[PDB]
Amino acid sequence: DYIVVKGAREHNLKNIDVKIPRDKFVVITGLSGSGKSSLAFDTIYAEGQRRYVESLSSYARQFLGQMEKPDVDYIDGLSPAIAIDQKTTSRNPRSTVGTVTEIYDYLRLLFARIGTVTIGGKNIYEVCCLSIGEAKEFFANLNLTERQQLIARQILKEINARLGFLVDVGLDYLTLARAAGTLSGGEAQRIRLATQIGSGLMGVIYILDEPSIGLHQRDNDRLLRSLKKLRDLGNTLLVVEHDEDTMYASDYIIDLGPGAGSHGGQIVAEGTVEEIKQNPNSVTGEYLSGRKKIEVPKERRKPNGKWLEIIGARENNLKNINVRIPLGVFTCITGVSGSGKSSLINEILYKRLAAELNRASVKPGEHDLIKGIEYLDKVIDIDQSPIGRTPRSNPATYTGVFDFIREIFANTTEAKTRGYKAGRFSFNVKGGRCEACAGDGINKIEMHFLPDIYVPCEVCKGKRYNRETLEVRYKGKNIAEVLDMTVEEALEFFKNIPRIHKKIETLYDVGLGYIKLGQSSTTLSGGEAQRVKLATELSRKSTGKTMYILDEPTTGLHMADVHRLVGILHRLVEAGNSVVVIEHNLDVIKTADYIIDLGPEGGSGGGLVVAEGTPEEVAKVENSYTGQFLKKVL
Amino acid sequence: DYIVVKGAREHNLKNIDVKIPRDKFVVITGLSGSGKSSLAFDTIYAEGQRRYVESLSSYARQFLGQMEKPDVDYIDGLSPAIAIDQKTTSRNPRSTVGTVTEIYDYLRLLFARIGTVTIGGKNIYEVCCLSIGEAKEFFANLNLTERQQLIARQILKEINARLGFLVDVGLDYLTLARAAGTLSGGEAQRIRLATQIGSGLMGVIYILDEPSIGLHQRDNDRLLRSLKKLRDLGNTLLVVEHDEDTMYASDYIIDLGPGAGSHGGQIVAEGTVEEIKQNPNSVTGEYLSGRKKIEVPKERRKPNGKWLEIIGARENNLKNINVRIPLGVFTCITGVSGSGKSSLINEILYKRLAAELNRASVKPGEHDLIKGIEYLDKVIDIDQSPIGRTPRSNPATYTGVFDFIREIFANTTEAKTRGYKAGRFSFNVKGGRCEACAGDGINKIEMHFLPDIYVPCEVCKGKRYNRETLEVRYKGKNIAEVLDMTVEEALEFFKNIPRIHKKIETLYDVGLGYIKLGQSSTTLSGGEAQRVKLATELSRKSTGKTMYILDEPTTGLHMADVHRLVGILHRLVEAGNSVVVIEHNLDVIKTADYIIDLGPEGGSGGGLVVAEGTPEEVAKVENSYTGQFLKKVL
DNA sequence: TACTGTTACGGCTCCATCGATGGAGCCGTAACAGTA
DNA sequence: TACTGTTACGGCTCCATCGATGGAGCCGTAACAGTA
Ligand SMILES: Nc1ncnc2c1ncn2[C@@H]1O[C@H](COP(=O)(O)OP(=O)(O)NP(=O)(O)O)[C@@H](O)[C@H]1O
Ligand SMILES: Nc1ncnc2c1ncn2[C@@H]1O[C@H](COP(=O)(O)OP(=O)(O)NP(=O)(O)O)[C@@H](O)[C@H]1O
Ligand SMILES: Nc1ncnc2c1ncn2[C@@H]1O[C@H](COP(=O)(O)OP(=O)(O)NP(=O)(O)O)[C@@H](O)[C@H]1O
Ligand SMILES: Nc1ncnc2c1ncn2[C@@H]1O[C@H](COP(=O)(O)OP(=O)(O)NP(=O)(O)O)[C@@H](O)[C@H]1O
Ligand SMILES: [Zn+2]
Ligand SMILES: [Zn+2]
Repeated sequence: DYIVVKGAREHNLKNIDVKIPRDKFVVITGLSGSGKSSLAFDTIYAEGQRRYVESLSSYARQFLGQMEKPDVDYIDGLSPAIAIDQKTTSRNPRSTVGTVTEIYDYLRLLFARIGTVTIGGKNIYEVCCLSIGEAKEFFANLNLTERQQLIARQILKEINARLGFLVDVGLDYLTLARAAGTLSGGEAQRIRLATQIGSGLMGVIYILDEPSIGLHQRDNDRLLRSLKKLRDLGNTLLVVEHDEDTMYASDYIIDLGPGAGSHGGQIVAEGTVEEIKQNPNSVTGEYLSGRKKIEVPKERRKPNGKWLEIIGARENNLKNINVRIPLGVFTCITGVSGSGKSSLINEILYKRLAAELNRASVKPGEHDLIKGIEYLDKVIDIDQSPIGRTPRSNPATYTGVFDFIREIFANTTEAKTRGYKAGRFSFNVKGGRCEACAGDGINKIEMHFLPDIYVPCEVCKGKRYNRETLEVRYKGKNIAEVLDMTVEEALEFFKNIPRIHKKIETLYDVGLGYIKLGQSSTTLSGGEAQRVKLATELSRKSTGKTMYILDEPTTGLHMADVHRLVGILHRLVEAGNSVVVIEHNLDVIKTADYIIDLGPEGGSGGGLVVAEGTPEEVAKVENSYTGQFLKKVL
Repeated sequence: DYIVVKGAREHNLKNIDVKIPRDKFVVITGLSGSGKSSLAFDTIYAEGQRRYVESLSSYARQFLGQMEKPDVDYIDGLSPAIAIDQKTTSRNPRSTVGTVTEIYDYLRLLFARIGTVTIGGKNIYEVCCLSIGEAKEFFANLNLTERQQLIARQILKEINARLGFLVDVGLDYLTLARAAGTLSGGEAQRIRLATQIGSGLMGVIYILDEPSIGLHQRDNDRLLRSLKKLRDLGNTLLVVEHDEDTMYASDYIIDLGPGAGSHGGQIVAEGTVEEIKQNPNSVTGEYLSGRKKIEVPKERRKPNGKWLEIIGARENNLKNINVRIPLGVFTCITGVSGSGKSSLINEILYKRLAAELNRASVKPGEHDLIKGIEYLDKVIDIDQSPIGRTPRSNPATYTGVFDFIREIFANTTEAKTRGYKAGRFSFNVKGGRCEACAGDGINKIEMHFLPDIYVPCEVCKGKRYNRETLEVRYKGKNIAEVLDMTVEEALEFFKNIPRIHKKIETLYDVGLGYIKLGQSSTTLSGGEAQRVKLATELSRKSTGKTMYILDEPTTGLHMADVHRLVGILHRLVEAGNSVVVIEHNLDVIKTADYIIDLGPEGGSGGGLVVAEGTPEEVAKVENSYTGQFLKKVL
């Protein structure tokens, strides 16, 4: 009936007790860095996997891999659990849709056990090179004999369920032979969801960590309907989401908070959506109830006569459209997943602007020409791919600050007298780091089947530096203490140095005032990593006439975080710059002064400019789903 | 709280609903063939394993191996389960004790992670070639540094728990370098128990199928104390046992019945031991309450002046003892497990009697000479090893009956006119079997990861024979119907043929009147297989002066079955023969007219004749545990 | 003279046991070029 | 002349992905020898 958890202190959870109902729709909400992922995936899923693995033999444990033991005391009512990780997975080019979704293995088994080899007048190759919808239709009309049906009932059932889920989510325009490495974000997310939650089971806990990455509102609604259908089978659903639709379509909501990092990790509000709204201490309830919201501008800026014309854009699935992008205003490029907006913007506009301004060597997409490039001076872009996590990377090194800090540290009098350079003051370069731990600071000993044990180094005491490097101090603080201070302390510490102060203020402006400069990248959260990347790309100097291109910056960001980002972008636009954002979040779109809509479908059915104009104008077009969704908001 | 199971119809269960309490000691009792193993290991363990496996990936499922789906509807309250199979496992000579118990892997990990390689002034080899007790003492006195203790805490804990369990069960005389293929039955059983139930867990269901194979009463009591200690950790224990001690030391007993085979598969009585005793419908309660029991003879037969003297027996661990075996009476060779009774009897007495009577070519053990061999004519022996299970074997072929049946079938007029032989009338010989199914009758299609599906053959319709072979009938019945009749029908069908009637009556005398002549060996139960082997060895002709040697014939036999066997043996002895039985069951021992006791311990501490004489005389020796246990019974 | 032990010999079935490689991202370093 | 774009290049880290063999037992068949 319940999955009651008591005494949870993993990561930053402050010894909280949470009771999760079974066989229901439960949503974990909170700010970026609250501790939702550490609460679900790092505690409940870890405990379930460890308990199910300890009962197996040593050989099976070695061949599977046990995860770390959660720092939780009481966990009861658990069950076999299937979890989908928040982090995106990169697929090698050899992988295909059928191989990833495992439909290819079922097809091979069916053809080996039933092939006389053709099944229903079709060999393996012609059904492998087939669209999902027509493959489902062909498999639902099979007329094999009774003996074959008895032999291969389970294979047929699994294939039918998987193809039904893939059709339900809205992915019937793809082919089983399509490479997985050439798909959009939303399509790849749907494929990943279909891989695990495709063939549903009974009495199994399902854990989903933000399953709506790069999905439109229509795709999100379809996925929600599929999830409700799956839950009706008698399963438990635990979803960590920042979306309003998922919060509204749920039976129970557990809200963490009240902040992020060291200031969060507790439970603030619990109950249904209304109880969340009526609780003052809940930030999510405050945003849902409308007490705090992203302000829609009554007056929208008009273009100043300067336009960016894209003529003959036919890259990927684009059907030779002409799109005009106004300059000097905030423009949002919206559309259903797979409609062809990223393949337009990031593959033509940015790849041409960089080539013509930053002297890059990137070949753009298939297009005729772009008019109006002379009106800009530089282009700054944020890709849709996530950041790479390494233990040798921290936000200080990520946002180009470590170079300046090492330079100033090497510029001190003691460093000059000792004949040192900036290389010594880094833990990734031989000479200044503690060679016993190779600059790691902590040591991770890995066993064969038992969980790993982390033992800190005793030579450096976790400071990653030897005595010689730590003997030189700048303004009374060494480099270890410089790396150990939060972003607010660095801002208060580098006031008189504009070069470092600019980047530190950029980091602080996105809401990372609690993040230590030396916190490991692997330990960073998804939202914190996204904000770190945003600060990295937004800390660069702007000339007043520049293009800002953002590809889904809402990934892993709460309502407060996207409100902060919207304010930053609006100030940047008011400074004189022009911003183009590929967005799926309605809050960001409703504040845009111009919208370019693509559709009306995804895949081969899209690539046409359905709507173009201000949000009020777009809301009057019933053909586009974006207009239908914007009509309710306005 | 409960593991409630409803709608169970696997094998021969007749749609019964059973509620099993959690965190308790539960014993499943019943006759041989009732359905206890099919109720626990084939249903509850199968469901638990399948549910825990379905949540893993396809690769993990392929690398692990999913078992068959039980034919059960409702199962709730399950948990990760560890089960020990009833069937004994044969180990290759390369295996050792440490390798089997996995202590060798933990030792290697500890020496690789802590070795400077010597730990505590000892290398790997000197601790590998060490006794269990002294190894435990050495590991409990380790004085490694704090950092090493923090690094290797889990390895030390696991090693200490495993060695503690091995010492508790009573294996302190063994060495980690001892080959697993040269151990006794009880020692191998205890090693198998230590492999899985050694390092206990929390909240895990433990399923044990007859864990007291070849164990004395003292060893059984020690194992029971260990099991109670394990259950006190907060686990559930489900043991399928025929022992009285296990039934008495339990919290709940679920009794199946009321018979065996098609006549059983239901639930007769439930509750504690007293409630079982007070239920008339329960056979186990009737035997426990003393209403039905194995009768102890008031007068015991005395030796007739003919004795079998073994002089200088020093095989294995025997310390050069001289043992006198009376002839013409029932003799039981008893002692603690590992004391050296099998290595005496089956390695000297039988191996010399066969060589001197049946003209065998087996080299006996290390002994000086045996006097009195001229007093016997032949020797019949039953080994302690279990039978081999193959789908090409059935009880009719096992107990030498199929040869006679094929001979008489080939002797018919139609077979003579058609020019056939006895080879055609067998499903393991080309020519008479259905070549489509190769005589298997049923077809088992095996997948990669999905459970196998059994589809019967359509050419032969499961009769394993073609039309030509089935066209010839003897006494109105073909060979398929001859194989399809039970043992009672065969007894009523072969009344006028003494050769077949003798073997059929021998099969029926052990309680196998419901077993079809063509039932597969792999589908046979452990007790049914043991009784089949007993009938095979007891169906041979006796000359009136012959030696019968039995090595633990109680394996898998209920109280009623051992009562039937005791009656058979007593009638055989009264016929003029002499029977020597190596026994651990007190019911068989209390009826013996002479007992030879070995001990007083196992391994290197045993091999001495502690007691020798009638049970009343043996009960007066306090040095022997057998006497102490016999004192209470008498 | 036939029944009952042994042996060999061919064919069938069951059961125990023993992570590396390629692709991608990031950090530090160097060099080259455009612009205020 | 210094600040800010680009490129390359070496070293480090993370993540996705693709059952066979030997030993033992059993069945059918043949041959050989001892005994009632
Ligand atoms: N290399 C490629 N070759 C062929 N088709 C491709 C390729 N890359 C992407 N596509 C297809 O082009 C269509 C548009 O994808 P793309 O424009 O990259 O993403 P998008 O529409 O912005 N979706 P999303 O990022 O989720 O909002 C989809 O149907 C993709 O499957
Ligand atoms: N090893 C660690 N020790 C202490 N704090 C940590 C550690 N790893 C992560 N954190 C912090 O713990 C907080 C919660 O982490 P996590 O649970 O991953 O975030 P989250 O709330 O799910 N955010 P998001 O995924 O963006 O919605 C973040 O502020 C992390 O920086
Ligand atoms: N090949 C062998 N070499 C050395 N020791 C052996 C060998 N086989 C058995 N032993 C040991 O001899 C002792 C007696 O074993 P054995 O007499 O065969 O069994 P047992 O006493 O009848 N036990 P059980 O069958 O369980 O009642 C035990 O300590 C065995 O480990
Ligand atoms: N496939 C089958 N179909 C029908 N009956 C079967 C099948 N397999 C086994 N049986 C019979 O089902 C009965 C119960 O089997 P099983 O559960 O293995 O016995 P058990 O009661 O545990 N006996 P034992 O292990 O000796 O104590 C026996 O009479 C078997 O012969
Ligand atoms: Zn160090
Ligand atoms: Zn057939």
